[PDB]
Amino acid sequence: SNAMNDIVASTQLPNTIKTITNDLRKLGLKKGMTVIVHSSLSSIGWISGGAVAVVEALMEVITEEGTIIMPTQSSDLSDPKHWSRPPVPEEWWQIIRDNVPAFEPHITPTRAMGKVVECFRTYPNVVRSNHPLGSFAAWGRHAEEITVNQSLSMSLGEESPLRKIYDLDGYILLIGVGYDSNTSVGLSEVRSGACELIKVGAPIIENGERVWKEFVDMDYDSDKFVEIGVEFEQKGTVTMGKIGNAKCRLMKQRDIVDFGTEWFRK
Amino acid sequence: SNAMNDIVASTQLPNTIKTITNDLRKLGLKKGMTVIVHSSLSSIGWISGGAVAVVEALMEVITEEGTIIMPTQSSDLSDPKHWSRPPVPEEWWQIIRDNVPAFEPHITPTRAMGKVVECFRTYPNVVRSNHPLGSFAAWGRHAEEITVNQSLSMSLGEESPLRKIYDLDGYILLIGVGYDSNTSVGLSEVRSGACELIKVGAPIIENGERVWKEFVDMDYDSDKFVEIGVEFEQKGTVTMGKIGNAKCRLMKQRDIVDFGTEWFRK
Ligand SMILES: CC(=O)SCCNC(=O)CCNC(=O)[C@H](O)C(C)(C)COP(=O)(O)OP(=O)(O)OC[C@H]1O[C@@H](n2cnc3c(N)ncnc32)[C@H](O)[C@@H]1OP(=O)(O)O
Ligand SMILES: CC(=O)SCCNC(=O)CCNC(=O)[C@H](O)C(C)(C)COP(=O)(O)OP(=O)(O)OC[C@H]1O[C@@H](n2cnc3c(N)ncnc32)[C@H](O)[C@@H]1OP(=O)(O)O
Ligand SMILES: [Cl-]
Ligand SMILES: [Cl-]
Ligand SMILES: [Cl-]
Ligand SMILES: [Cl-]
Ligand SMILES: [Mg+2]
Repeated sequence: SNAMNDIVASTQLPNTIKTITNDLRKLGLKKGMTVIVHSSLSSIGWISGGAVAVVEALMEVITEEGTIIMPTQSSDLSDPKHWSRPPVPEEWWQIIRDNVPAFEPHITPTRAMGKVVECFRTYPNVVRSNHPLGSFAAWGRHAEEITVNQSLSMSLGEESPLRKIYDLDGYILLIGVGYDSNTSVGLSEVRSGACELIKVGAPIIENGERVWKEFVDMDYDSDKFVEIGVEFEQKGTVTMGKIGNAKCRLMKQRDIVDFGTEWFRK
Repeated sequence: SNAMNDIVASTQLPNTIKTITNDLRKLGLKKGMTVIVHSSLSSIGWISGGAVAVVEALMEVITEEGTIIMPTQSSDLSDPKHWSRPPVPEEWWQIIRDNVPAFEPHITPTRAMGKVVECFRTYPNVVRSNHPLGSFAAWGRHAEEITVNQSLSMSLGEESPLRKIYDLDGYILLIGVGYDSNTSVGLSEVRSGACELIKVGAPIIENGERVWKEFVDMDYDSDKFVEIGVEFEQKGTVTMGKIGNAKCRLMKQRDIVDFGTEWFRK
């Protein structure tokens, strides 16, 4: 439950930066690590400091000489034709394309990324990549290298932060979330050459001016991510432990990405 | 049916930066005004761009020659002895005092202020006061003057951003919320001696270190404000109108504050 008395009731003693730091280290997070993090704050139990405590815990373990990455997706900038949660009437679609504010990395909020991401993306020295729908944010040693020159088309492909993490043999940390939140599997979708290309649209700043920009991407499908996860855990290497009440998973990104790639091909 | 689904169903046509701007001007908002704003995003009906659209619209009307203020309270940094929404076990109280992260204006999230406020406070050039519980954020001409040197004790009193708005002869804008959100009437409580005083605490950064700090504030009571609002409205100086579906009010802060002060003494 997300109701606060349920969250408090689910906890024996407060989670603090210190208890979270200790839990992260026991799980295997280390100084210098490159790690992309996916989370649910409520899954942990009651935390003194809320999202701030988790971000500060992560930074305390990883440090400046490591790199933290988080997806900072902004799907409400997408073309409303495809919307289902909820869908909007068809008479709104062109109004939306004409009026939805352009992606601006320092301004545009994330949607369905979680409070930990909203907190993290506003930290000083956090760098955001340039994609109106599928951006990422990063902090630490490789933050610039990982976020720079993201392509508009194939947002999760070979010219994405996912590929840069892959190149650096980075880790994926899932905090109280499952494989449907594992963005890195999108890179397996692209490399499989299986899933379908679709025409997508989003508002960007182009020539110092708002344009509704059309481009090409994959119709990424998170349901096959969960299937991959189930199989990956029966076969591949993944570490599991708890942060407060959250069941967490830590894994090498290259292991899951390569497994996913072969899975999609069959 | 999900919150969002009902929001869409109660909207005939999408709210945009342009329709919100147009509605704001229609209501009476003008270039160069000093205005403190309180809002519910969902009350407007469906907005293309959500919180961003509302902030941008306010900025387009007021301009940098005016000033926008919003409360940015972070009450989850306070001494848990006083918590009721929700309370936590007493065994936790010292742990929390020892571990809750210190307020840092560019980082600490708000509680119960709304997505509009969360968007506004991290927007570029927006400035936030120093108070660890009762801070305010501002943008524009008097942003720095309004937010500088807020006293630790009596966070809503004669040295708070509320007094500075008062001296500037500013306005209050309520967007789909009632008098119980009208923070400025806290100033009336302070001046009349209405509400009770309490020992509170919070953590700050002082001389480079996290210090848990004790101080005095008033136990501000929102319920009183609604009765006051009723009576002050009868007196005829509140402009009312809609922004999308939101019932909005625009009034002079001096006028409501002076009325509330009188209201409490008698
Ligand atoms: C394939 C892809 O690429 S998908 C893109 C990748 N996506 C992700 O990484 C998302 C991963 N996270 C998730 O999927 C999550 O399930 C989410 C974010 C959708 C929802 O998780 P939640 O825990 O409900 O939300 P979130 O993490 O934002 O936390 C806010 C909640 O924390 C709780 N909370 C508030 N304060 C505290 C505190 N001090 N301590 C503990 N919990 C708290 C509240 O319940 C709050 O819920 P509310 O806003 O309804 O009141
Ligand atoms: C006296 C004092 O000092 S009290 C302190 C002063 N307080 C304030 O000024 C805050 C005033 N506002 C309120 O009190 C409000 O009632 C709140 C903010 C407490 C509740 O209002 P809400 O409309 O529920 O929340 P909020 O304004 O944050 O908007 C977020 C909601 O908008 C809705 N929403 C999201 N996107 C959109 C969109 N594009 N268009 C329209 N609505 C949307 C969602 O349902 C979201 O709810 P969720 O986050 O639970 O999914
Ligand atoms: Cl590493
Ligand atoms: Cl690619
Ligand atoms: Cl869990
Ligand atoms: Cl601290
Ligand atoms: Mg920023």
